[PDB]
Amino acid sequence: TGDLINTVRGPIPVSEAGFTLTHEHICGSSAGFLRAWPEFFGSRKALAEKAVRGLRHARSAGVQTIVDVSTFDIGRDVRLLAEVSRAADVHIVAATGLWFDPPLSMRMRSVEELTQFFLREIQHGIEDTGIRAGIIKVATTGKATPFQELVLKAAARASLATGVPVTTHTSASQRDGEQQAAIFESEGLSPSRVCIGHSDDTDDLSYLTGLAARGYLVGLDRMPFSAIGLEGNASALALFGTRSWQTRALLIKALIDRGYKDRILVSHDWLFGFSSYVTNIMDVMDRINPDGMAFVPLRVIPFLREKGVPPETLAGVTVANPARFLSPT
Amino acid sequence: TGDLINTVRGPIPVSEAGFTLTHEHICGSSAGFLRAWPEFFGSRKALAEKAVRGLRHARSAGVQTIVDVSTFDIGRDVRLLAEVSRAADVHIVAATGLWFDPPLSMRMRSVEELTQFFLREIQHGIEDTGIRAGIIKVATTGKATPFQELVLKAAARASLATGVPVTTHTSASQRDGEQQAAIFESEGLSPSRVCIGHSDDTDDLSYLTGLAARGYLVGLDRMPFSAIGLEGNASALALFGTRSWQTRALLIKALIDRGYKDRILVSHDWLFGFSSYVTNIMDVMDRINPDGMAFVPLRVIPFLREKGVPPETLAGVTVANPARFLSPT
Ligand SMILES: CCOP(=O)(OCC)Oc1ccc(OC)cc1
Ligand SMILES: CCOP(=O)(OCC)Oc1ccc(OC)cc1
Ligand SMILES: [Co+2]
Ligand SMILES: [Co+2]
Ligand SMILES: [Co+2]
Ligand SMILES: [Co+2]
Repeated sequence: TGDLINTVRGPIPVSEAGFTLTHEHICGSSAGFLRAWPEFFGSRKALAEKAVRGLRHARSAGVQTIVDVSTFDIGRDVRLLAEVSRAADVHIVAATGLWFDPPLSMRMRSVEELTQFFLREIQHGIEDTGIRAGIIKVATTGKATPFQELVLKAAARASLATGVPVTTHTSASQRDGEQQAAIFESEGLSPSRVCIGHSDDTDDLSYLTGLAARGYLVGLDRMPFSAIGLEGNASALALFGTRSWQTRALLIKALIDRGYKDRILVSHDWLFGFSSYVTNIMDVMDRINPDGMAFVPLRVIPFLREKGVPPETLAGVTVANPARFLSPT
Repeated sequence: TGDLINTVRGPIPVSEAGFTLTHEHICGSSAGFLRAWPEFFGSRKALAEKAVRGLRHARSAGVQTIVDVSTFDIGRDVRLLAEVSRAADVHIVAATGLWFDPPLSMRMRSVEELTQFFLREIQHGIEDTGIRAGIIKVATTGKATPFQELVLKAAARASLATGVPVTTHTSASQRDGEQQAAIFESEGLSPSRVCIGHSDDTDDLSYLTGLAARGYLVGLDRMPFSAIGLEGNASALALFGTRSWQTRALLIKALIDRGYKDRILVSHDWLFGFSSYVTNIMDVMDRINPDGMAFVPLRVIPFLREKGVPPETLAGVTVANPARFLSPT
């Protein structure tokens, strides 16, 4: 069942979401960029084909649904998402909200104006497509800027009006989740509607269990990110960090071992094009992780099983938690 | 004729440009914004109708051509420009380049990459439309940021490869034109291919004649901008300044009186929608200047005539200078 989630191909039953990656991208870009300069990615056709191959690989590994958390300012192209979703037979949930690169036409807006924008994308549809967002993505990088405070409040308001969940980018090492939580709660948003993302970028379990104890979903969503072996590459070092995937994966077990199995969401933060960072970062990433969005089911899940995590628990994390999170509530 | 300029409706003879406003906008926005949130402007249809009425008014006052200097990051919508150009029977020259709000997908690019982007828009067409840019717009606001240095170099390179002119946003009070000139000349660009814009935002004739003596076009392009009478409106004060239109217009006469009649370009920097600033700034502007893009021919040109500027000189400034500037050279 009955409960429904909006995808780029229309409504689906919550129970058909199945194994769901909750923080992913088809393409990390900027508003209007794919339209104005598709050759940056070879071509739009090349980008789409690459995404379809990647999604088919994830599907073969058991992934049924991804949540593409690309906002307006990540250059979300909902037609692209629909095309690749259809071709790969993988459900894609699209996002509204704002990441940390909003243009002036967004930065000048009030909380009321931002709320109306997020509601448009959830309730009416994105652009002129009728495709509705199933999640609201927001971001801080350290202490929230004044504008980011408005974005988080607008996200809370839009979530409260629609039941659609909120998911966040954090600077995990700066413990952004604490302020994000304070702002969301100041708007009366339930922690169960919120995922504090990039939380596997830190090993601070005091911070992570603090959030989980409050009922937040903890997004351990950068599983394959490691610059181990690439320390000479400064841009890769800065973005990927120096912790292994096994170290990140251990956080899943750490939270389960501390009673928080129902508070965990697991993902890759992968993409098939990436224009908002250094040129050729996509080639570096594809070398680090050729499995792409199949990495979680192929490497992380078996690692956890071998460490003694029961299959029912792993099913709970990868199927039940996303279903509960995405189901408008 | 023989010489041709690209417009949003295709090629036109340079000699048909006629009375040309060289720094104008249909809509001041952000990449992807009109597509994602047209209701911000009432609707796309309302925006277009308003622009057509405004352009018809300018046309009735003798304006034949405007140069819409909206870049990618000003949210240039070339289909919108074509629609309103066709309906109003006013030629519109579109722009490539970058203003001061580029997203990360632009900010991360090298001079070589930016050059390729500007050349795409000039030589191939904007997005998938085949509409070609006839000018390159760039911006500093004080000393150039490192990225802005690259943008100015890329603009110079694209201009050199295509003959298409470069036009700039400055913070005039900070005399940005001097550094902009230094950067352009460092790339071997001819000053005659360059307009240093917003130059009527200052009365520093040492600065202005310094540029004109070097062969730069001096863009006196904010003619109707004044917050006189609106001093209680902080956002209007900051954007419009406290100098009268007559004070701005006097700069046209000052430069003519100093032998620089052939170095002057005159415009309004007007628009019919404006999302990159405070909400309702468009209503404030329409109250200050209901004549819109007819203000120059209706008010400025007669003011100059009454101050003794001969009609042939005024024709030279409003017709001959833009023709020479826009003609690829
Ligand atoms: C790689 C993961 O990034 P994210 O999920 O982006 C996809 C939308 O949240 C970058 C980080 C820093 C940058 O430089 C300022 C640019 C992009
Ligand atoms: C009004 C004239 O602006 P411009 O021609 O813009 C149209 C593209 O070159 C604004 C100035 C400051 C702002 O705040 C940071 C926003 C817009
Ligand atoms: Co992020
Ligand atoms: Co992400
Ligand atoms: Co400007
Ligand atoms: Co302008």
